[PDB]
Amino acid sequence: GDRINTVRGPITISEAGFTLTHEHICGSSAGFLRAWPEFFGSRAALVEKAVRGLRRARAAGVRTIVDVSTFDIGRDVSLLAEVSRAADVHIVAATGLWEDPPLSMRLRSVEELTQFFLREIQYGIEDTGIRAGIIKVATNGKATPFQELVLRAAARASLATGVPVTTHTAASQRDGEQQAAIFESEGLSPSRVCIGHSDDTDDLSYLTALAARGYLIGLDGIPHSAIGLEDNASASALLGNRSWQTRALLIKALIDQGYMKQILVSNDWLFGFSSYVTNIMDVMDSVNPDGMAFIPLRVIPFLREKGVSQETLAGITVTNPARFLSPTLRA
Amino acid sequence: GDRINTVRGPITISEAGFTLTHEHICGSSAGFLRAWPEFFGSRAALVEKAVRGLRRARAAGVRTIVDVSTFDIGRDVSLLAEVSRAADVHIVAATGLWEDPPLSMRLRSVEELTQFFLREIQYGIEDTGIRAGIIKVATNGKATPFQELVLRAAARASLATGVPVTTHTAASQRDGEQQAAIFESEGLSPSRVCIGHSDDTDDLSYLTALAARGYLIGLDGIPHSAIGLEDNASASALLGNRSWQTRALLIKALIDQGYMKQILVSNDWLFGFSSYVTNIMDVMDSVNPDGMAFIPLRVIPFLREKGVSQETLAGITVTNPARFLSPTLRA
Ligand SMILES: *[C@H]1CC[C@@](C)(CC)CC1
Ligand SMILES: *[C@H]1CC[C@@](C)(CC)CC1
Ligand SMILES: [Zn+2]
Ligand SMILES: [Zn+2]
Ligand SMILES: [Zn+2]
Ligand SMILES: [Zn+2]
Repeated sequence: GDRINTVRGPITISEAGFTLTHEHICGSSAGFLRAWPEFFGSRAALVEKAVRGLRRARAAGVRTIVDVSTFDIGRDVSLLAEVSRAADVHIVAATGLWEDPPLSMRLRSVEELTQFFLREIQYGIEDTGIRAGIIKVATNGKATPFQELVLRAAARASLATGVPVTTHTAASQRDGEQQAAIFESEGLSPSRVCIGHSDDTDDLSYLTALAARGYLIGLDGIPHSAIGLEDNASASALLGNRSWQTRALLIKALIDQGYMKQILVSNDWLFGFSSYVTNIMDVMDSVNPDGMAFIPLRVIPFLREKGVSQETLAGITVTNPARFLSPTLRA
Repeated sequence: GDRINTVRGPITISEAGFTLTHEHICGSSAGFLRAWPEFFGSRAALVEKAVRGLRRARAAGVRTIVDVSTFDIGRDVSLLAEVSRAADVHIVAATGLWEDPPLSMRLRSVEELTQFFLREIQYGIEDTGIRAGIIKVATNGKATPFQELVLRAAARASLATGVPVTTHTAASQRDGEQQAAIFESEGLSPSRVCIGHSDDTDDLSYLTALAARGYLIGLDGIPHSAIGLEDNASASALLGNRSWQTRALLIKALIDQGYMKQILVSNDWLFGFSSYVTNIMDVMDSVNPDGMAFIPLRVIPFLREKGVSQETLAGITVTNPARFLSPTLRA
């Protein structure tokens, strides 16, 4: 309630400022950057690209990003700390598990997983001493048996520490409904949970049913769109064919329904991406050259033109992330 | 043809001596030991157990083990080097991919995979400078599309370097037949390939069909048996219900069919095992307290009693591994 853990140590709530709540320095796999840095050109090339991108985001007003890369996204907190220092942008790191856990995770019990998540929140990630400030989980449709354990362990870790949970969904399958059911069965307050990738759907009944019971709604992929690349099957499968304007208008829709305090907005951008097809990063950068600066440079002015106030947008980009991230059992 | 790469540098062929060709210091997942060492008690506890085990194996006559842990078994070559130094046992490290590759590997092309395997053989693993001396691959039944790429890339890496290939099979599904077909389609000599876990089957037609075309036969799980633990479903699923004597007699069978020069024998032991059920290591150590010393302390005397000569067993445990491991396009 007074401090948020970043990769450079605790910061005060007021220090977080304008915060992107779902981003990645690098979307990869555990051990991969260490074993095959040439996949990204070089580790130094990846660092340089990330620092340039974060510096441009800072110039556009961003002060903090939440890197929601887990163990199995290949989160490298030493890389995050290096990039954070060079760009003067706070980075909050994550624990949890995404959609690609290895056997040594997939075989674990709910108690074992809770110990692992608590390790990364309360003690440190690997031998770095850097502590996670958020817990990331994932489903893609109906939860697998192991994913049910992950969601329950995430709830237990959050209940012990006050650190929030943020989720990956297949939004068009309404995953948030089952995620909410499992979280609530463990006693977790919806005020500690962001149901993410929720801008992947236009179903207002699904989105308002989550918001009505107190969940935060992660509209976190605004620039993801393959409009202009129908020839590219893999880019279309990843990014979808809805426009960024269509995604951004969901922010206005939820404001107009009274949920402005529960909206979290982000780009879900990356500076490297080995867990998808080769050269996807080049395709993505062609779609959105602004990178993580897309939200402040393009989405905020778009919503202002559509009649959203500056005050409301400041509440969504500053006040809501601080309330979400500040450790508490009830926000 | 003059040197084998180990985790402590090149060694001469004569230095390898008595060699176990399929072992693991730790069966885990990429990044896992770094992120959650408490799973093994501690990293220091794992090191200590491995050093004690390898020292007892050395006292029984072992001079070299081939650790066939890949990237996705969580191979940590710095751990291997530490254990090798302390126990005075050479350790050959592996490249390749086993049955649990992450997305950042599963999405790669045959050319990309060949670059990665060549990196670990020709340049070094991670930033350690330690070079792999063998390429490990896997199927469990019919090869997945990606596993076909892995087998082809393994063949290409072996054809460029002379380093051999060793495989994981579902032996009762006769995987070696498809593996051989794919290897031969890339032009790889069977003399550079060991079809492993072949002691998991009693099918002599399958085993002699591989040996007849020149493959080495990996009878590498001799002490794996759950005879005595039918109450334990997970141990029975892993270890099977055939006795170690039944597995060991396949060595004699292949000798009696004229294949003594193509047999490779090992324990497929480990000192930690996070990629299976919790406490499996305790169950395994109860079944086989000799660990990696099981082959020299129990299998060699058993075969001598069954009438196999000391000379023949020395050829299988010293001559065959040296011929297999010494880099060449044709052995
Ligand atoms: C933020 C302020 C409230 C409105 C104008 C809705 C009354 C939305 C923008
Ligand atoms: C090794 C020597 C050859 C035999 C005796 C078969 C003639 C097997 C043991
Ligand atoms: Zn996601
Ligand atoms: Zn993401
Ligand atoms: Zn195997
Ligand atoms: Zn093995």
